[PDB]
Amino acid sequence: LGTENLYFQSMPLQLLEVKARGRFGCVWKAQLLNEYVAVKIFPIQDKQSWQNEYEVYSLPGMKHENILQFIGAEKRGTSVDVDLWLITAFHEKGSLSDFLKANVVSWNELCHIAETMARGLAYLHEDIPGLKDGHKPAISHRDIKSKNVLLKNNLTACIADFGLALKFEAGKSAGDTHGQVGTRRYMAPEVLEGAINFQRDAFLRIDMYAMGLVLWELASRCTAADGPVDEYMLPFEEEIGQHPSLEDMQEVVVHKKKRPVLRDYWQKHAGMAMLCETIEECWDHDAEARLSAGCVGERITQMQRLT
Ligand SMILES: N#CCC1C=CC(=Nc2nc(Nc3cc(C4CC4)[nH]n3)c3ccccc3n2)C=C1
Repeated sequence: LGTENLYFQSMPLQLLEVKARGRFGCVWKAQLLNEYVAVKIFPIQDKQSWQNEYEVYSLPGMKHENILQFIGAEKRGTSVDVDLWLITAFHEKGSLSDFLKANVVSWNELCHIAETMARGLAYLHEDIPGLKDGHKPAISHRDIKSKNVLLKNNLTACIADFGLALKFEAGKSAGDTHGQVGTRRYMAPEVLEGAINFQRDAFLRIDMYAMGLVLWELASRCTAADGPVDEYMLPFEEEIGQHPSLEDMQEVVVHKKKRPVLRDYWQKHAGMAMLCETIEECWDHDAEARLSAGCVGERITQMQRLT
């Protein structure tokens, strides 16, 4: 019906349909040449996030099976009417959040999602000298959550949305976060308490806490439970609902030291029991006690091996 195209790097593109996301941005499913892609469009007010994600994707070694594939970024329009675009791969199965809303997962489905997710995050967090494009720094994501995990057609996970991500150079202290913070629900207690001047290992432990919560989401919709699988709920939603204040979260996580419920009947299955243990270690109130992404990946391999 439409013979008119937009153009990106001289290639024709058509917009198909939109989905909302953070900072009043949006993401379109689009067709670039003969493939579907995702075109993220940021208002000029969220230029910082656009620039940050572009910079992150421009770091050495940022191409990985478990990292949402970057296609390109540009400023579009006039001096006065500016749009910011960042294009990535499109995944028809969407985010793990939307997936879990509509589907339960078998034990083997759960392990594959967990393992590929942990791999992506372990790789993000890893400092790697010696790449052809340079030295990859450790990178903290800073907004880990099921909505920022996308699923490929075989349920392979990839980590998405680097608008808040922060690199660390062995040379210096942690750089400018520009006052931007993550999704309240998934914030570690020390973030909720307003502890400041975090350094590398602290940012990584913040991601691992949020990752614990995502692993809980998987567990909560897994058929390996020896019992019913309830309808999907977000972490802490049972306790503080779908739209909590910072004060709601502080009360529930810092003050009451509470976490999403790990049911005993989830632990008959030997794998699940081990999953539950891993979750508990990831979301420990003590950041220093939390498991690294690499260690979590190993744990997931073990659960599988035993089953
Ligand atoms: N960045 C980031 C997080 C995000 C933002 C919006 C989002 N919505 C969404 N995303 C997708 N898929 C998708 C989104 C992206 C890209 C991360 C914007 N790549 N693929 C679908 C696919 C099919 C039905 C519904 C979908 N909804 C899914 C994840």
